[PDB]
Amino acid sequence: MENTSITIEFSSKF
Repeated sequence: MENTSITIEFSSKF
């Protein structure tokens, strides 16, 4: 979503 919190929270967690 052009951010560094949600897109990273998922891309990292999973």
